[PDB]
This record gives sequence, C-alpha cells and structure tokens, in this order.
Amino acid sequence: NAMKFEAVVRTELGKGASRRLRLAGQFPAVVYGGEAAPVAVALNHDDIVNQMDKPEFYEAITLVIGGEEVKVKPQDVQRHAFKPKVEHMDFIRI
Amino acid sequence: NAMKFEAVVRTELGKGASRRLRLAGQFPAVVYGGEAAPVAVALNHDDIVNQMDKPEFYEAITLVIGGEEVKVKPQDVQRHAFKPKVEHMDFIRI
Amino acid sequence: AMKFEAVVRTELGKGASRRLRLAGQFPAVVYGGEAAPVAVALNHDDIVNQMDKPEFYEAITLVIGGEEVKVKPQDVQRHAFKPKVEHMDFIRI
Amino acid sequence: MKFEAVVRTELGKGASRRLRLAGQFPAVVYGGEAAPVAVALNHDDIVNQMDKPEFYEAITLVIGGEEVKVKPQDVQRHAFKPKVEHMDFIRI
Repeated sequence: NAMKFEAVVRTELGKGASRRLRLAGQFPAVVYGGEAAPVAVALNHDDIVNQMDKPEFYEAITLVIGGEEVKVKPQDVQRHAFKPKVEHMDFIRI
Repeated sequence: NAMKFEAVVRTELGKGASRRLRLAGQFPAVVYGGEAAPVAVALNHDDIVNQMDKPEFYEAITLVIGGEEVKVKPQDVQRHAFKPKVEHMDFIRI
Repeated sequence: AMKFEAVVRTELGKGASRRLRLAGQFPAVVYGGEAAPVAVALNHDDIVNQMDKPEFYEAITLVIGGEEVKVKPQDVQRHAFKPKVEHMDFIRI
Repeated sequence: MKFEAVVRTELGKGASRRLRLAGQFPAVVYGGEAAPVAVALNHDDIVNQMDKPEFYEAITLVIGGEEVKVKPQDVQRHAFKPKVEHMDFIRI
C-alpha cells in the first residue's frame, strides 16, 4: 500500500491556486476516464515524485479521494513531466 | 572556457517575459555587486546546470555581457534543496 | 488578437500528425484544470505570428469545441532543420 | 494586499533575535532588474493571508516607500512548529 496516495479535491482553481499548492508541498492533477466526470485533485508533491523512478508506478497506483480508493494509471500527456531546475539566479561582481 | 557563459541582456520585463525564456531553455538572472548598476540577463538553463555540480562554479564564473567578460559569483544558489519538480499530472481510471 | 480557433483531433497517429504539418497545421495538446487532456490542431502561421508578442506567453484563448479555453504555452517543440513549430503544450489557467 | 517590508540594515544572530522579537521573519526579494534585498515582514500579517489564493496571485511589498509587486516564490516553515522561518519573493 505504498502506492496509495491521499487525494484532496481542489476548491480553488483560479489564479495563484497552483502556486498556493506548491508552497503547501502539493501539486494539481486531473483524474478522468469512464462515465464519471473528471475530478481535479491535489497530491503530495515529494511523496508522488519519490515513486516516479519505479516502473510499477506507471502501471497502477491508488488515490484516496474523500475516503474512497480509486485505482488510476498515470498518462504520458505532457512533453516534459519534470520542470527546469533553476528559475532564477543572482550573480555578484567579484 | 568551461566557466564561461553567454549572457543576453534582457530588454523585455513584465508578465510572460520569464515564461518566454523558459520555453527557449533559458532563465532570467540579475548581475549586481561592486558599485555598478544592476543588469537583467538571460542564461542558458542546461549550460548552467551542467556546471552546478563543480565547486569552482560557486567560487568564480565568467559571464559574457555585451561582448565583455564579467567575473561574477553565484549567490544563494544552494539555499533551497534541489529536487525533481512536477507541476501537473494526468491520471486515468482503471 | 490572442484568440485562436482550435480543431479537436480524433486521429492521433504519427501519420495524422505529419498530414497536419504538411498543410499549415501543427499538433498541440491541452491539459490541466479540472478537465481531461484534449488533443487539438492549430494554424501554424497564425500562432507563430503572435509568438513575438510577450502577452502570448501571458495568456491566450483557444476556441475548443465552441468554447473559449484560457491557456498558457507550456512547451514548444521546434524543427531541427526548419523554422517550424512541430508541437506545443498548453496548460489551462 | 500591501505588506510593510523593512530593509534590513543588520544581519546575524542578534539581528535575527530582534526580528523574532518584533514578530517579524526574514525574507528575500529578488528578480526583475534589481539586486536582491533582504527584508523583514510581519509574521502574523503574512501567515494569516497565506490561506487566500489572492496572496499567491499578486501582493505588494512596500519597500522604502516604493510599492513593489511580487509573488511568493518559496517558503520555509519550522521543522514542527506552525510558523514561517523564511520566505522568498520574486518581482513581477
């Protein structure tokens, strides 16, 4: 049950909602497929990321959405799942 | 040579300008210090990252700003722990 | 100005993508928000002619399925031997 | 939302203790075309607004009489205490 992650249904989706999650150690995600409508969730960033080097992570994981367990599979959609290391840097003259 | 990086002087600030650099494999930077005016520059992301493992990088590197070589020193780069980052994922129900 | 008409792609094969690029098009994908990912096709020259304006990287509108979807350019894939945009990612805002 | 930012004139242990005494925490403002500046912000004033999405959209730091539009870039909370140790703000 190590591949079992708690998912929180997102309330805010406007400006700064994603940045808010990041500073709270989270990141936004979308759960879809089937007859049920898509559900926007928030997952623990470092907890999810630490499993993304395991082959079975891309096979099947479990998201606990509001108590109910939901089996999902990550989709290869975005070109680069991992984002740039450096966003800004300061340099001092020596 | 290895610690020699091309620095393009930024002319466009404001909203969207930083994302534009990111989509071109670059990131915004500021060169300050001494008793001269600060200058906004753009650097190649991977070129810098591929040198951030070497101790010399944190001692002294050279930035080519407008054709002239400027000896600078990176500031507070090691402040935050560096980890793989994700800002979005897609999951399908199985 | 920053509003572009998008065509939903139903054929997602490698062949279909090249057939787009062969006629002023290029494949793109839209994801994020509270909706499932959507594969679309955009007019090449129309998009490219606006990628010099910094507000293109601020916020643009894609008309998908008769609906206006506010997105940001998330990724840009360019040709190795040509000045053509091969593929793009757009994230919803 | 506007927050009062005081440009720090002293650094170190004693300087930090005086900030923790005035109900303030150390913060850094960088980005744009200006040098990074170390500032001091009211702890409770900032923390009580970090539950609003507007705080992460755009806030204004009043630095030296100048209104500086910024975004909260990074945050450091205590190891087990419900308070903020340090924050980073990027200029927008």
